[PDB]
Amino acid sequence: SELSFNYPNFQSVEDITFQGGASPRNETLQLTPTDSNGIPIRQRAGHAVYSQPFQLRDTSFYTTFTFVIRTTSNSPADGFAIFIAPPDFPVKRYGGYLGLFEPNTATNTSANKVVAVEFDTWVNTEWKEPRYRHIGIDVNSIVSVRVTRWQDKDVFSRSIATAHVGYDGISKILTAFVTYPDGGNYVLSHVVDLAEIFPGDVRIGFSGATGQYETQYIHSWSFSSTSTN
Amino acid sequence: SELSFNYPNFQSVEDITFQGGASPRNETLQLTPTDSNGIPIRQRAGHAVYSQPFQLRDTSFYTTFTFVIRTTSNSPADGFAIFIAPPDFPVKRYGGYLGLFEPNTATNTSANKVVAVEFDTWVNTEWKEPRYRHIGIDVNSIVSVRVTRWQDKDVFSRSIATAHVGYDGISKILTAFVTYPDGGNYVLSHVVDLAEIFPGDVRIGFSGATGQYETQYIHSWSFSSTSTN
Ligand SMILES: CC(=O)N[C@H]1[C@@H](O[C@H]2[C@@H](O)[C@@H](CO)O[C@H](O)[C@@H]2O[C@@H]2O[C@@H](C)[C@@H](O)[C@@H](O)[C@@H]2O)O[C@H](CO)[C@H](O)[C@@H]1O
Ligand SMILES: CC(=O)N[C@H]1[C@@H](O[C@H]2[C@@H](O)[C@@H](CO)O[C@H](O)[C@@H]2O[C@@H]2O[C@@H](C)[C@@H](O)[C@@H](O)[C@@H]2O)O[C@H](CO)[C@H](O)[C@@H]1O
Ligand SMILES: [Ca+2]
Ligand SMILES: [Ca+2]
Ligand SMILES: [Ca+2]
Ligand SMILES: [Ca+2]
Repeated sequence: SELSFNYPNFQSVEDITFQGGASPRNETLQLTPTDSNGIPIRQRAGHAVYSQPFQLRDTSFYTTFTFVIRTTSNSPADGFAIFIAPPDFPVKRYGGYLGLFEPNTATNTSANKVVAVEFDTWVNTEWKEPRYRHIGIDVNSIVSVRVTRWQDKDVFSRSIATAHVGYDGISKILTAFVTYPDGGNYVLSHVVDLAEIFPGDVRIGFSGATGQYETQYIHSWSFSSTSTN
Repeated sequence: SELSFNYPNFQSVEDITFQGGASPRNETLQLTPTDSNGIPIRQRAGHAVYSQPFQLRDTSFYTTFTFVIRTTSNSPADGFAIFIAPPDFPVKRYGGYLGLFEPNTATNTSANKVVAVEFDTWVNTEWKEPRYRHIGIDVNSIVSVRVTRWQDKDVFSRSIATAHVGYDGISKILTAFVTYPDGGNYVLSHVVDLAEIFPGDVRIGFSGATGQYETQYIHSWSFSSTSTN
């Protein structure tokens, strides 16, 4: 279906729903919480999602957002993702699960219905993932179907980074381009029929998790979807 | 292989190779020529190509540029493209061939080695294309393998528009995202193994053609390629 929205900042959150440990703070989406001294709280997850459902049948979409990861250590955890799931998808487990999965079914594709672009700051050995920090595309599993190295100079830049995420409903291809000012550029694509996975309604939004010594912020976000008929 | 470059504008055109009717003009790349009164000259083609070659085996790349199409009537022709080609690729035919094909082989995928993202202002009936202005991915043929409607409001906006083109060398997927400020967003993707088409050096650049009543300008441009090792 057709939907568009545009948040240059989050002084308004009229149509944003916050769950779990996410909240609106300093004109941003703050995905995980901090205590009264600004210290990230451990083992928390949260979601900030656009509140209106949409459909993926015969649809392409384009979305772009800017983000900051604030780390206070050389060993931050766990990252964040932009995701799509049914409208009643809840905040799931903290830590390496990124608010999107739970331990007993995290790598079981038949037990999940969630697609995401993850920004993964903590190398987990509890399931298969690369031995360095990475950006990936997740289809129904915490084990990414396409994954690439995220350079530490970018992870730790404290820059306002940009993501572009698009879905071509004709070719059935999800793509992310991530850019850093005077930094790295990242390109990932994967063939996935989202309308097959999601024959009804979905919502799009962000999930963040700790971990430790890391807060994830969304500074701006826009979206448009169009019929491919 | 690895290459990066950045033109925030075209005050400098070092390492741009101009061919045909393309020239530097007013800190932009002007792809087709105008007379000393600024009127678009009919039936002309022009290339503006980054001078240094790169290779596609085990490589991904990201590139972005801004552009303006100036029209002097409601019947502009023919558009422009960003393209990759082997060394010493010549300026080809003006008109609907976009500077990238010759009439006798324009639809023959066995007789061309050129990959492009085209912005097509003139509906041609001499070969198959949509009945409306369109953005397309071209693989070895003027008949686009993935093609989408380009809305006239955007064509005639006089806006500085942005294109993002990415190639994921692991999944073998070329993607374009095109955005207009306060206008349309466009998403196209295609599965193509570029290293199989281009086994040696390639160069990246722009080709523009008339036609009539149209000049195509590139205002800024950046590019990075990295190894998928
Ligand atoms: C599955 C999960 O969410 N793990 C978290 C978790 O992992 C840590 C943590 O469990 C501590 C408890 O003392 O023990 C380990 O450090 C564990 O990390 C795991 O094992 C280590 C030895 C390495 O192999 C590491 O790759 C692996 O993940 O907490 C951390 C933050 O401390 C993250 O939040 C993980 O995702
Ligand atoms: C193949 C090519 O490069 N076509 C150009 C060309 O096409 C014109 C042109 O050939 C004039 C010359 O008198 O004749 C026709 O207008 C032709 O347009 C073609 O035929 C018409 C009837 C339509 O069906 C149209 O879709 C088709 O292109 O010049 C035009 C600008 O006038 C463009 O530059 C084409 O790409
Ligand atoms: Ca991961
Ligand atoms: Ca992880
Ligand atoms: Ca065309
Ligand atoms: Ca045409």
